[PDB]
Amino acid sequence: MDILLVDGYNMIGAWPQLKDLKANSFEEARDVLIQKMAEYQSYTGNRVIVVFDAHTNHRVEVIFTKENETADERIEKLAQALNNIATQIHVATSDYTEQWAIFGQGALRKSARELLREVETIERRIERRVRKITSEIALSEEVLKTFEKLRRGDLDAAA
Repeated sequence: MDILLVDGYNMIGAWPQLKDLKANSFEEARDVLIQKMAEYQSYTGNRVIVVFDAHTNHRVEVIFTKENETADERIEKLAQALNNIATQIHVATSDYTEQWAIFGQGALRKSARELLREVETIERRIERRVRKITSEIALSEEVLKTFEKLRRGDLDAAA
Protein backbone atom coordinates (compact mmCIF):
# COMPACT_ATOMS: atom_id res chain seq x y z
CA MET A 1 0.00 0.00 0.00
CA ASP A 2 1.35 3.40 -1.07
CA ILE A 3 -0.80 5.17 -3.69
CA LEU A 4 -4.60 5.31 -3.84
CA LEU A 5 -6.42 6.43 -6.99
CA VAL A 6 -9.97 7.52 -6.11
CA ASP A 7 -12.96 7.79 -8.44
CA GLY A 8 -14.29 11.11 -7.16
CA TYR A 9 -17.91 11.15 -8.30
CA ASN A 10 -18.22 7.40 -7.78
CA MET A 11 -17.54 7.99 -4.08
CA ILE A 12 -20.03 10.88 -3.95
CA GLY A 13 -22.87 8.84 -5.45
CA ALA A 14 -22.14 5.85 -3.20
CA TRP A 15 -21.48 7.39 0.22
CA PRO A 16 -24.74 8.32 2.00
CA GLN A 17 -23.10 11.43 3.47
CA LEU A 18 -22.35 12.78 -0.03
CA LYS A 19 -25.39 11.48 -1.94
CA ASP A 20 -27.75 14.30 -0.93
CA LEU A 21 -25.25 17.16 -1.43
CA LYS A 22 -26.36 17.99 -4.98
CA ALA A 23 -26.48 21.78 -4.55
CA ASN A 24 -24.45 23.63 -7.22
CA SER A 25 -22.90 20.76 -9.20
CA PHE A 26 -21.84 18.85 -6.06
CA GLU A 27 -19.63 21.60 -4.63
CA GLU A 28 -19.97 20.68 -0.95
CA ALA A 29 -19.70 16.94 -1.63
CA ARG A 30 -16.57 17.55 -3.72
CA ASP A 31 -14.93 19.64 -0.99
CA VAL A 32 -15.77 17.32 1.92
CA LEU A 33 -14.45 14.32 -0.03
CA ILE A 34 -11.01 15.91 -0.39
CA GLN A 35 -11.24 16.87 3.29
CA LYS A 36 -11.76 13.21 4.16
CA MET A 37 -9.05 12.14 1.70
CA ALA A 38 -6.68 14.56 3.46
CA GLU A 39 -7.46 12.89 6.78
CA TYR A 40 -6.75 9.50 5.20
CA GLN A 41 -3.46 10.68 3.66
CA SER A 42 -2.09 12.24 6.86
CA TYR A 43 -3.06 9.25 9.01
CA THR A 44 -1.98 6.30 6.85
CA GLY A 45 0.78 8.11 4.97
CA ASN A 46 -0.42 6.77 1.63
CA ARG A 47 -0.63 9.18 -1.29
CA VAL A 48 -4.13 10.08 -2.49
CA ILE A 49 -5.02 11.12 -6.04
CA VAL A 50 -8.71 11.96 -6.52
CA VAL A 51 -9.96 11.96 -10.12
CA PHE A 52 -13.14 13.82 -11.09
CA ASP A 53 -15.05 13.57 -14.36
CA ALA A 54 -15.41 16.81 -16.30
CA HIS A 55 -18.90 18.32 -16.29
CA THR A 56 -9.44 23.39 -3.05
CA ASN A 57 -6.62 20.92 -2.33
CA HIS A 58 -5.19 20.41 1.18
CA ARG A 59 -2.05 18.60 -0.05
CA VAL A 60 -4.23 16.12 -1.99
CA GLU A 61 -3.78 15.69 -5.73
CA VAL A 62 -7.10 16.46 -7.45
CA ILE A 63 -7.22 15.66 -11.18
CA PHE A 64 -9.99 16.93 -13.47
CA THR A 65 -10.38 14.93 -16.69
CA LYS A 66 -10.27 16.46 -20.17
CA GLU A 67 -13.18 17.32 -22.49
CA ASN A 68 -13.08 13.92 -24.23
CA GLU A 69 -11.77 11.80 -21.35
CA THR A 70 -13.42 9.90 -18.50
CA ALA A 71 -12.32 9.12 -14.95
CA ASP A 72 -11.80 5.50 -15.98
CA GLU A 73 -9.27 6.63 -18.59
CA ARG A 74 -7.36 8.93 -16.21
CA ILE A 75 -6.89 6.37 -13.44
CA GLU A 76 -5.56 3.96 -16.07
CA LYS A 77 -3.01 6.53 -17.26
CA LEU A 78 -1.96 7.10 -13.65
CA ALA A 79 -1.75 3.42 -12.70
CA GLN A 80 0.58 2.65 -15.62
CA ALA A 81 2.85 5.66 -15.11
CA LEU A 82 3.15 5.01 -11.36
CA ASN A 83 3.40 1.20 -11.28
CA ASN A 84 6.93 0.41 -10.08
CA ILE A 85 8.58 -2.38 -8.11
CA ALA A 86 8.51 -0.51 -4.78
CA THR A 87 5.00 0.98 -4.62
CA GLN A 88 1.62 -0.78 -4.86
CA ILE A 89 -1.41 0.96 -6.36
CA HIS A 90 -4.98 0.83 -5.06
CA VAL A 91 -7.99 2.02 -7.07
CA ALA A 92 -10.94 3.12 -4.92
CA THR A 93 -14.03 2.56 -7.07
CA SER A 94 -17.28 0.60 -7.08
CA ASP A 95 -18.02 1.01 -10.80
CA TYR A 96 -18.52 -2.48 -12.24
CA THR A 97 -17.35 -1.22 -15.64
CA GLU A 98 -13.97 -0.39 -14.07
CA GLN A 99 -13.58 -3.76 -12.31
CA TRP A 100 -12.21 -5.47 -15.44
CA ALA A 101 -9.22 -3.11 -15.64
CA ILE A 102 -7.61 -3.06 -12.18
CA PHE A 103 -5.88 -6.41 -12.73
CA GLY A 104 -4.59 -5.37 -16.17
CA GLN A 105 -2.42 -2.61 -14.69
CA GLY A 106 -1.20 -4.22 -11.47
CA ALA A 107 -3.69 -2.53 -9.12
CA LEU A 108 -5.82 -3.80 -6.23
CA ARG A 109 -9.46 -2.71 -6.20
CA LYS A 110 -11.02 -1.00 -3.17
CA SER A 111 -14.80 -0.69 -2.91
CA ALA A 112 -16.56 2.53 -1.97
CA ARG A 113 -17.83 0.77 1.16
CA GLU A 114 -14.26 -0.15 2.13
CA LEU A 115 -13.00 3.41 1.68
CA LEU A 116 -15.95 4.80 3.64
CA ARG A 117 -15.26 2.22 6.35
CA GLU A 118 -11.58 3.15 6.53
CA VAL A 119 -12.29 6.89 6.77
CA GLU A 120 -14.79 6.23 9.56
CA THR A 121 -12.30 3.92 11.30
CA ILE A 122 -9.57 6.57 11.00
CA GLU A 123 -11.83 9.24 12.49
CA ARG A 124 -12.94 6.81 15.21
CA ARG A 125 -9.31 6.21 16.19
CA ILE A 126 -8.58 9.95 16.21
CA GLU A 127 -11.76 10.44 18.24
CA ARG A 128 -10.28 8.05 20.81
CA ARG A 129 -6.86 9.73 20.90
CA VAL A 130 -8.15 13.31 21.09
CA ARG A 131 -10.37 12.26 23.99
CA LYS A 132 -7.26 11.16 25.91
CA ILE A 133 -5.50 14.48 25.29
CA THR A 134 -8.44 16.61 26.46
CA SER A 135 -8.91 14.50 29.61
CA GLU A 136 -5.34 15.19 30.76
CA ILE A 137 3.98 15.40 25.13
CA ALA A 138 5.11 11.90 24.19
CA LEU A 139 1.57 10.85 23.24
CA SER A 140 0.47 14.34 22.17
CA GLU A 141 3.09 14.44 19.40
CA GLU A 142 2.13 10.96 18.16
CA VAL A 143 -1.49 12.05 17.71
CA LEU A 144 -0.30 15.27 16.06
CA LYS A 145 1.74 13.37 13.44
CA THR A 146 -1.37 11.47 12.30
CA PHE A 147 -3.50 14.62 11.97
CA GLU A 148 -3.77 16.97 9.01
CA LYS A 149 -2.07 20.36 9.07
CA LEU A 150 -5.34 22.27 9.38
CA ARG A 151 -6.67 19.94 12.08
CA ARG A 152 -3.50 20.38 14.16
CA GLY A 153 -4.26 24.08 14.59
CA ASP A 154 -7.87 23.36 15.55
CA LEU A 155 -7.01 20.74 18.19
CA ASP A 156 -4.44 23.12 19.66
CA ALA A 157 -7.09 25.85 19.77
CA ALA A 158 -9.38 23.53 21.74
CA ALA A 159 -6.69 22.76 24.33
